[PDB]
Amino acid sequence: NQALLRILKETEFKKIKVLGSGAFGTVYKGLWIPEGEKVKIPVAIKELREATSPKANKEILDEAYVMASVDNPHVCRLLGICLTSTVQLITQLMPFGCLLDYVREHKDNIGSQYLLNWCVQIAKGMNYLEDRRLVHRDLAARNVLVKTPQHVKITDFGLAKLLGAEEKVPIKWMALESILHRIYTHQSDVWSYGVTVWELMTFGSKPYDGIPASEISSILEKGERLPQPPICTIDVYMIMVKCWMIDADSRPKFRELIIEFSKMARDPQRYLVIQGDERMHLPSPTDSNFYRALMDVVDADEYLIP
Ligand SMILES: O=C(Nc1nccs1)[C@@H](c1ncn2c1CCC2)N1Cc2c(cc(C#Cc3ccc(CN4CCC(CO)CC4)cc3)cc2C(F)(F)F)C1=O
Repeated sequence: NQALLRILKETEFKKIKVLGSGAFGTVYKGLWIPEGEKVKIPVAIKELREATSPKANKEILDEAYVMASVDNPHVCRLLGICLTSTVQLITQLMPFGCLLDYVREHKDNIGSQYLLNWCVQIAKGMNYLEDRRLVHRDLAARNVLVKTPQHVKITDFGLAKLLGAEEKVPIKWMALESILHRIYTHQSDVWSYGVTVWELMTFGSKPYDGIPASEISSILEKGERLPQPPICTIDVYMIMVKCWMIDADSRPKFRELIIEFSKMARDPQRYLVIQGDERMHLPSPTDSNFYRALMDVVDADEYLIP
């Protein structure tokens, strides 16, 4: 089968364990065993919470092909779909988990080089989506996955539109115009990018923690923003603050964020002030708890050598 979006039979994959139980579905660790091909590919399987009509299923398939068409090292591709009473979505298993949990878990061994490199990687992935004319609408550190500690990828950019974001909800990541008027653009994704950077620089703080979602548009209109993370120089904070300008056309563009964070990544200790920075190290595959705790098969990347 050479289809870009594989249509899977239930016999071709198995849910082995639960990973995560999220707003719109449950994600499982499993194996994809493509019929006749005698090979087992570690995958994540998301099973949607609600049963869908044959009408829901048509809109899902059309969007699914877009999600299987992306080809960028910083973007998670949809490998396949299975349409039964439930919809199941299959992707490569990202065996270090999401970046939000990763920065909370490793908050004492993450140095300036890693944080700035992730900022670059996320900006490159978002710029690739902008080139595909795709608005994410739900960018957050929970939706960035860790392939290796050195390399992260954007996911879950195919949800918000189909779930009705643009018609009559991650308020604390949303641009003011998204809250007020359901306007979603690459420039509203820049706002979410700024909040995602804030989550990384705070080692996974909750934005506006304990502030009611219903009060966020008012505090944004009064000019209040997320506070400067303790490790950040004013050079890095000013990038975040520029992502949260009310004028969406004045916010940085992803291609400008790639250039500026790439510059900072060349001299990372100038731009982030982390005690113990120089001596910091993160578990490899072999050493990682999280890694062995998924895995211990052919990796999706090997199998798909086009
Ligand atoms: O698959 C996904 N995540 C995974 N993680 C692990 C394994 S798979 C993520 C995702 N997005 C981008 N990517 C990924 C993975 C790789 C890259 N996706 C793609 C994805 C998801 C959801 C839906 C959905 C839905 C849905 C639609 C209509 C109703 C009914 N409602 C219509 C609207 C009406 C209100 O107007 C009310 C009723 C219900 C649901 C579709 C897709 C897509 F695009 F593939 F078709 C989803 O989450």
